[PDB]
Amino acid sequence: GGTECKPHSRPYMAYLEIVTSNGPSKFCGGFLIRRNFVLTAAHCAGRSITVTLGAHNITEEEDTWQKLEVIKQFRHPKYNTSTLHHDIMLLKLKEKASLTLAVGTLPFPSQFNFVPPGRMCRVAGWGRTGVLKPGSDTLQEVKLRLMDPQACSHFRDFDHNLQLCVGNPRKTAFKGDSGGPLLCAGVAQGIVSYGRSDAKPPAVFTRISHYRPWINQILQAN
Ligand SMILES: *[C@@H]1O[C@H](CO)[C@@H](O[C@@H]2O[C@H](CO)[C@@H](O)[C@H](O)[C@H]2NC(C)=O)[C@H](O)[C@H]1NC(C)=O
Ligand SMILES: *[C@@H]1O[C@H](CO)[C@@H](O)[C@H](O)[C@H]1NC(C)=O
Repeated sequence: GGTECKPHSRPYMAYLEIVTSNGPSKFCGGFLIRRNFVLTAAHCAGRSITVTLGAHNITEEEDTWQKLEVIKQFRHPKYNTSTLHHDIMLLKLKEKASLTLAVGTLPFPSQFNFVPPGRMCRVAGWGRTGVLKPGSDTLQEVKLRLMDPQACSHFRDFDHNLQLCVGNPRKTAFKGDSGGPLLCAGVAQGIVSYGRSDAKPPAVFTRISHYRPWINQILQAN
């Protein structure tokens, strides 16, 4: 439970460098769903963003990298900084990524369903989430269980319809980066949103199914 990925085995993964209004840079994860669109968390928003596709060791620049500018951040309009509901955001890139072995998309399957508690999912990332110092600088993956929503009852506004409750406290800190995808059976079903300051599971993930209409609304107009 904390495993290094073979380099480039998750070629849709995106590493985000976010310029904040005040100057400094912060970082999140995300995933390439179209050649010019990256999906991530609303809490990753800032003045402007740049994505790095094709990475494995994020502190070691290599030739598989493709750095692309984000021209526009589409933060979900009902995003709430207190409840953290609707913590999702699309990033339109200046140009389409070039498809390579190391860089590919993860398009959503046409048909989907509400995903219930019980199944095991996986999340890969570089640990860029919360207030705790990562962790590692290479892409790693962990397996996490979808829990009954009651397991997240301690999170004030948690809503089963909107959010996934993720990770068994009695069986599992790593949950990937803010904005990173939670994959169940090869399909992205959630986005890393938040957890306790101390990172003890479970954590809360955006339930992607709920936002598929909005995702398509953005893609359709852009
Ligand atoms: C990620 O890449 C960086 C940069 O290459 C690695 O950090 C170096 O490790 C080498 C081993 O050859 C040392 O000689 C250097 O002193 C280290 N420099 C830096 C920048 O810290 C890092 O080990 C890589 N992480 C991996 C492979 O997990
Ligand atoms: C959501 O944030 C809004 C700002 O639009 C705030 O007024 C409200 O208290 C938050 N939601 C609630 C009621 O917890």
